[PDB]
Amino acid sequence: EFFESMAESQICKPRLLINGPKGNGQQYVGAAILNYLEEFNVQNLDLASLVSESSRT
Amino acid sequence: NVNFDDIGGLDNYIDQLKEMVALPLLYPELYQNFNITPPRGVLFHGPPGTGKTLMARALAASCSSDERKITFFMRKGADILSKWVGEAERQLRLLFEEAKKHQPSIIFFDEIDGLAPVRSSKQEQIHASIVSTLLALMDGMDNRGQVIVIGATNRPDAVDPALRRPGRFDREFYFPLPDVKARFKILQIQTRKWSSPLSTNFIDKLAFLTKGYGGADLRSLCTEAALISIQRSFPQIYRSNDKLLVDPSKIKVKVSDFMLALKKIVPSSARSTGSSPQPLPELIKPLLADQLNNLKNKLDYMLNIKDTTFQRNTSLLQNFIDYEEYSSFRSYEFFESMAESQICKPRLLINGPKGNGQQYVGAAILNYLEEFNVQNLDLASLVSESSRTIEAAVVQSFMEAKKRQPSVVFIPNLDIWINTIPENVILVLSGLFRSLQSNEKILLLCLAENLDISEVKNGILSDFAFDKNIFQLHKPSKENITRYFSNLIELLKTKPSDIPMKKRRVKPLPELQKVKELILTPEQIKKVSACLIEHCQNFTVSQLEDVHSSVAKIIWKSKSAWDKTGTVDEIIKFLS
Amino acid sequence: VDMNVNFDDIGGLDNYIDQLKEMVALPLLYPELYQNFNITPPRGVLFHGPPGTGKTLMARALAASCSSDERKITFFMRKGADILSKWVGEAERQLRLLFEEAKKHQPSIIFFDEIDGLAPVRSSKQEQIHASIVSTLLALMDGMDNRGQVIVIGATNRPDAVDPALRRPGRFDREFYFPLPDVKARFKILQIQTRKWSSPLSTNFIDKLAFLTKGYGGADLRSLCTEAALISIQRSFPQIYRSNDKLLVDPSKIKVKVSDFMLALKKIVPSSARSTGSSPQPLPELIKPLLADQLNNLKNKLDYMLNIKDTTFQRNTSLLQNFIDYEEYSSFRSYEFFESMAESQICKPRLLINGPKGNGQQYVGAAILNYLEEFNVQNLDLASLVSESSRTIEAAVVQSFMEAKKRQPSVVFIPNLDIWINTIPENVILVLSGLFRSLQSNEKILLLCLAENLDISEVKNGILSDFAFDKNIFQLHKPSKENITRYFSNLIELLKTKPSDIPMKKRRVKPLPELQKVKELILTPEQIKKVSACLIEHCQNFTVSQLEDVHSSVAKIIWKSKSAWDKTGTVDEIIKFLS
Amino acid sequence: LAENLDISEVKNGILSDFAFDKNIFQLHKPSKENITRYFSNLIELLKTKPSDIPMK
Ligand SMILES: Nc1ncnc2c1ncn2[C@@H]1O[C@H](COP(=O)(O)OP(=O)(O)O)[C@@H](O)[C@H]1O
Ligand SMILES: Nc1ncnc2c1ncn2[C@@H]1O[C@H](COP(=O)(O)OP(=O)(O)O)[C@@H](O)[C@H]1O
Repeated sequence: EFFESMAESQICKPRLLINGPKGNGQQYVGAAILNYLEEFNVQNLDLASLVSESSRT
Repeated sequence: NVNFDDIGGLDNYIDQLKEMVALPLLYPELYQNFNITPPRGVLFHGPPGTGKTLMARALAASCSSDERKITFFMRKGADILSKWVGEAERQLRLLFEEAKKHQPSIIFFDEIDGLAPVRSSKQEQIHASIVSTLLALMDGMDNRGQVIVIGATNRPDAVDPALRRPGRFDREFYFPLPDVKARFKILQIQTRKWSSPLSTNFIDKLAFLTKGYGGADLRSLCTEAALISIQRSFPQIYRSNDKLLVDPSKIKVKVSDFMLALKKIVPSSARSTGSSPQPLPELIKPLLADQLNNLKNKLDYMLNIKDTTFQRNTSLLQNFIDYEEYSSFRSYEFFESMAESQICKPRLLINGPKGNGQQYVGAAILNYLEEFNVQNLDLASLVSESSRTIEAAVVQSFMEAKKRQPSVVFIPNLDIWINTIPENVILVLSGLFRSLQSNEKILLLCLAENLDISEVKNGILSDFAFDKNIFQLHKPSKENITRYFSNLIELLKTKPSDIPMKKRRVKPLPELQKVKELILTPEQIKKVSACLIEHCQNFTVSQLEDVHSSVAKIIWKSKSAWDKTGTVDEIIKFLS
Repeated sequence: VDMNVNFDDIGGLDNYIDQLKEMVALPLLYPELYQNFNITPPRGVLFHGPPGTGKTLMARALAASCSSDERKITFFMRKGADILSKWVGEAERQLRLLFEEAKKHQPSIIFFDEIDGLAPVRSSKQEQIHASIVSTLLALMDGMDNRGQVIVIGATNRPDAVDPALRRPGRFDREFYFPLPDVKARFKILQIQTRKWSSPLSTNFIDKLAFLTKGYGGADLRSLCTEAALISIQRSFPQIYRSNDKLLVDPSKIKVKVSDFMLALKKIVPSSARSTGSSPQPLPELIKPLLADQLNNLKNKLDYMLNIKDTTFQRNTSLLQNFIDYEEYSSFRSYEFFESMAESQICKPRLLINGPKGNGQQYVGAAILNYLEEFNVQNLDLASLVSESSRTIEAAVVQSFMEAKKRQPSVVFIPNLDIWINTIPENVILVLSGLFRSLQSNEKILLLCLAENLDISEVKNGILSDFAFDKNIFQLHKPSKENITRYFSNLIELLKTKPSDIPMKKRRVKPLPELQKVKELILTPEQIKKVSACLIEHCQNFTVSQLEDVHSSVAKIIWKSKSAWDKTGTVDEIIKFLS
Repeated sequence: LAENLDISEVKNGILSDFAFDKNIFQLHKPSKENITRYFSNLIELLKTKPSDIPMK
């Protein structure tokens, strides 16, 4: 209960915002990062994936 | 099969269901004497994996299945309705006549939401005919026979309101997620037919750890723990392609297997949005225990949770079996009117700075109120379902709170809730709360991060009467921060010989038959604590957790080192 | 669902029993009277009302009561839309056979339960499967050939879902509204359900149950009686709930007591509480000293607006009994003139109750709705309008007002008018006002609105100006000194009670038998007077909500020391609280 | 049918294209003779006998 707690307390609030100039290879950086985290469970929140389904708002 | 002893908790419902299925055939003369008919129809509602189907099957195959056998028909709401235009009503009629010929019968409609939903959408008119035929077929006061209709659902407000009347489903039974005692009983039930039954302290700790688990999650946890024990005790039987390496049973399911089963099995309470009801985590407890207890005292004053000597609602059959009865008239209604006169208007508004552990305080408070009917008005709990609008969802949540009287209308993130939730529905909720009687036990719990008080007294929340019941969450004191940052130190002071690392075995796995001291002076510890407290001055829980995580990474990176001078130096450098 | 019921089982619907006799039993025995005028008896009645009012019981009693002589009345009963199958043939073919076999056994009664599913309204899409059923039903019920002595009875929750072509003479010429029983009908139903019991209840206890069961239907009353009997069985012989073998018990000394009915009262929730509107219930006994002084005034005002106590005309509870006990007595100048001058007494029934914030309006509204027992309450509050997500605000308002137009004695109820005129769209109020001004003056549709701190300027020259709230504004003023004195006098009566009086339940010395298987209270009156004075002074110019808060806070203190005999501690705590 | 409808709305407003030019009928309040007949009908109830009233 102590060691699992202290190993699990190593993630506080994982956030990251990659911001750069216009057209500075963001579309490749995102793909490369999502490939680096291939063992995760990626949930895209882009516009194309939300307005694709006409039933759900 | 399943008897009543395979069911954890729900003893109230165990006794109450025996007066409509078991006693009516066992004692025909005590019911014919009063010219009464059993209710004949129940609505089980609750979170998935709580034991509604298990209740039904035990109920059918437990009440005297010797000469007066009770047949059991299992149907699902989505099963009855088909792609045709008259198939499903005919199927319902066939099912009911079939149950009629086998007169003592129990028809179990699992997930009756699909068969008969609420009338707010779904044109093409077939569902209206379905609801009408279900309403007409399950008439409970014309002696259709001895058919008991049991309908299972997640939440009863998703079922057609015409079905929740006498004759149709009479009694509604809430199947909650088990508490500590019920989880203990369920774990004992699941670990009863083992060859090496677990101890009592083991099961107690497991019940403590399994927070936000259901019956199905507990069964899966037990099964996976057993599987891991077989995987570990005799691992040669997997990779070897040879014949049976027979092995007897020295298998003992110990802690290190249940703890992996815990992290591999995900509970069904991890899917619902909002704050899952669970106590404060052991890490943050020193930061928020003292302020939580005060809240409990407040919740113990405005709700009468401790001094509930007149409202001790358990199986009243038990009350009759171990108590005895007693002008004689006044002593009932006078004292009963003066007993509900203590609850006047239960309101509470927890308001603190941003990130001050409100998601923990709300969950802990809800875990305190386990006997209440929590109706979550959270953002994701209303916008998730597309079958209802926000207005209707809020009104139905309020009215289900109103029906099951001990209830808590819970609104996490009130600051967001008063901006992205239109003023119309907020005024509707205000009018609904203004039409309640004072002696109604509906607590309005709200947790807001940096809410303005002028909003409470002059804004749109002015008609909710949050005038005196505003509890202010404040940032933890220096003493609490000292105790919070007193487990990293105990991780800085543990030598690498006590960290559960992995070391390869020098000898290979056998096969069966073919039939120092750590260099860290107390001055360094004192300096580390002094800097760790000086950096965290007037901090919130989120910021303290950030500092805790960033220091724990540093401590754990140098976990095999025996001279912590470098780790202490790095810790002081980061907090500078 | 065939027999063993009769018309003495039915309670509170004596007016419809006479007409059902007039259409079923009377033509059989006297065919010369009907053939004297060359008239055919009305055939087919549509029962509609709140669920659990007695429609199916009424149909079964009709089937089994007129068949007591040697003139059998076969009862063909059809559940709602159970006749349509996956193909296109049997839906009409089976109705054909039903009506032919009804013709064969000429005196017969077809009962379509939940007919709103068998004959839906013609929607935009999915026409065929229900239109092909409605058309054939219309064809057989009023075909060219004489259907015969077949009485068609339909039952529904609401009649608007039945096709209007069915609601036509020759098919459903009579529509019977089954209302929620009043106090007399509830008394009769309770007497009927507790008639076969071995130890009958007293008359005054049944009267008190009838008063306490406001909002219940017939089904709710039956469920309450069943629950009381079950509690009595649990209280007398708990042991049968533990053993799996049939123990030997005696159907004696299992008499039902008041305590069992009281528990069943909390175990049973009525259909009034399931609804989203304000449940009409009397003033709770605690607040009665505070509000009943100014509630009676409202009653008096209502007595002068709806002519409740002056009922000489439109006293139609039962026409047949009226012809039996009363006696008749140019023609126009003796009936039309006096009927017109009697209905000329209701001009425009309106009433706006407006008091300070928290002055017990949710209580006065329920009390008023309880006083108007014979009125049809329609709730226009926000919750009822927004509860049906398929409907719109305007559509719900129009539906409520049109429902109120039929069943003429009715009340359009708008609790929380201050909220209502701020969260409703501006055009809905105009639609409702246009509906109200499109009414005749002599129509008894009372507009009762309760508002908290509503500005009179909004009624004088605002959006509520076209509702005519001129003289019908009643101000709920804050309670006076004597009402507060009575409230806290009841509180003090609770304070000065002995612990031997306060009901603590028991701890039985001996276990239940197995069954054979087959000090002095010290409280000076000076302290009581001091506490009363402090309570009176602290609640100066208080509303009902603040008084209830003070009452609850002091009751917590009093109930804390419910066993202590030295009540000086509770007294000084009470005094310290009010400071 | 309208109550207190300003004619500004009907010769130059939204309803001006419905051609309500000379077809506007004005309902005026009842004159003294009408009120006299109404209240004579009312008073005739005061003159009726208690035994003449259709009290069943
Ligand atoms: N209260 C309980 N006590 C013991 N076991 C339970 C309980 N509730 C659920 N279970 C376990 O979960 C399974 C029941 O699942 P099910 O009845 O389908 O859940 P639900 O009815 O909530 O969908 C059974 O195999 C049973 O072993
Ligand atoms: N007016 C009444 N008089 C006597 N009993 C009634 C009355 N109304 C309802 N009941 C009781 O309620 C029970 C169920 O009524 P039901 O036929 O289900 O009504 P509905 O069809 O309107 O739901 C009946 O068994 C009957 O005993």
